[PDB]
Amino acid sequence: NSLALSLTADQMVSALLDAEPPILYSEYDPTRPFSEASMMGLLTNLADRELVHMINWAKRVPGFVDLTLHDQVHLLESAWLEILMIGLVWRSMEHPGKLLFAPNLLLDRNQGKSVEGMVEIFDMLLATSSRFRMMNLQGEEFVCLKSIILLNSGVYTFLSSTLKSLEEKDHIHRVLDKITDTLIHLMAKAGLTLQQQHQRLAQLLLILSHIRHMSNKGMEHLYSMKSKNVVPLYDLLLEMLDAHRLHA
Amino acid sequence: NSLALSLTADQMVSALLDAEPPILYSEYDPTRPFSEASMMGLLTNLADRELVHMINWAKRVPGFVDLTLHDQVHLLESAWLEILMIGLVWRSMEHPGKLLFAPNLLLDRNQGKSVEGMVEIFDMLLATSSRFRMMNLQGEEFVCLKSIILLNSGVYTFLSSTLKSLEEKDHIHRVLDKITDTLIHLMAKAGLTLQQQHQRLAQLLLILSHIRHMSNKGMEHLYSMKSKNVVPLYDLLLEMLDAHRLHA
Ligand SMILES: C[C@]12CC[C@@H]3c4ccc(O)cc4CC[C@H]3[C@@H]1CC[C@@H]2O
Ligand SMILES: C[C@]12CC[C@@H]3c4ccc(O)cc4CC[C@H]3[C@@H]1CC[C@@H]2O
Repeated sequence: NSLALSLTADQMVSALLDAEPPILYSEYDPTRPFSEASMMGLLTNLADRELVHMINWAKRVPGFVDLTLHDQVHLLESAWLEILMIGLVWRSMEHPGKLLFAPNLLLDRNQGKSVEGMVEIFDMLLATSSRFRMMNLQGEEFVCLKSIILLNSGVYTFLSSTLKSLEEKDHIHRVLDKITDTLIHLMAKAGLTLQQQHQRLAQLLLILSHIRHMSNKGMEHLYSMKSKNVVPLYDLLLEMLDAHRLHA
Repeated sequence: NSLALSLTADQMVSALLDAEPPILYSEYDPTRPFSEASMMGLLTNLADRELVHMINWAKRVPGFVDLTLHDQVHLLESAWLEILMIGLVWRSMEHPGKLLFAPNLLLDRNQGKSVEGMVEIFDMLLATSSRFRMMNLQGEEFVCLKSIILLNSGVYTFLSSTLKSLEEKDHIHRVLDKITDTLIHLMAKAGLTLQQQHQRLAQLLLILSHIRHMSNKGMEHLYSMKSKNVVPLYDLLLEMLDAHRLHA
């Protein structure tokens, strides 16, 4: 019984849409040459800035703040990259063959070749973008999916069985069911038949497994550069996630 | 129009069930000590033997042989490990805390600690097994899911856009929709309401994203041992997949 399981389909949608994060710009001098900037440095700087905003977004996803601090952290540490990728793919949907990492930063596959291992990832992201185009993915659907990833990605890795942990997983699976009801709701409204509904649902959810795959590939690349000497992501997340209530 | 898109739910189920592969045994001398055998050597030998049988299984999955040789190969090269894992998890469903890799080879997490990186994977597989138990996963559902993985895992990585390739992807997405219809069918029969249906469907499909994750982790481990000097999996698959029609 909470301000999460009570909501109706349209309430969840509105909640998710209003919670959407902003679209950041790549930080580079626009009046200066380009073959000067570090593509990676740019992508990394952008991701880091977006993370800060991803936290605000998560806290506004119905049911998320009802969880424990550490559970909230685990889920984000597990899904952060997939969340960034789906957003990226969503933005690029209307730019065939390009990835709109930022309004002032559109890259085609050729531009991903200046870095080892990056070209493969760019092609998977582009292919995902085309898939969405093909499916005519809607913004209402996009938000549900992105919220689904936040909750589902790290739910199978809680290396705990305490009573509290069982109550936590139950809650998560309950919220996910509500998001499922919403997606179906959004489809019935649209005019899709019942068959087309369960079919579109499957099609969308199965894309999530490819997004997971892209994150793993991305984690591999990321983890090959940085070294075991940097505040482990867990902590940064914890610091930003464990906020006080002073700036009332 | 083919012996695939024509079938009815019960026909697909029967097809999938009758096509099930056999349960192989680990090859080791049962009358000899155990701390003697190579855990990895055993797991690798088993997987290799199962692959041979996975090919026969795939060829019997409705719609699979209508695809081109190379497409059939790509899909298997992409999903083989996930297929082995789901099967493994399915077998272990009635053995809390253990992984029944084979009837004569049951291992708990302690036994996975004799090898670097393996303990993490054992825990993800065990957690998946528990999840299925919890969901009371049915054998009819299991086969649909395993078939879904075969078709969905590598469909987003066909680095081709020829007309033939578009016709190939269309076919795959059409078969997948049929498997979706089957799953729903299997649930309505069971007595689940329409809400519980789309909800159970979501729950099952979302598990597939975790199975993908386990494969990536497994591929990382596998790829860290063997060396770039072994008949690349593509070829073994091609050889076994490109069969003649002489043993009529
Ligand atoms: C993490 C990487 C840099 C940042 C990239 C990014 C940065 C911002 C964003 O919104 C999405 C993505 C998706 C792919 C990410 C890349 C995968 C490999 C690279 O290390
Ligand atoms: C591929 C590995 C050996 C074979 C293992 C196996 C072997 C047979 C099988 O039916 C399932 C699995 C799942 C995990 C696999 C392992 C993941 C890491 C290891 O290299």
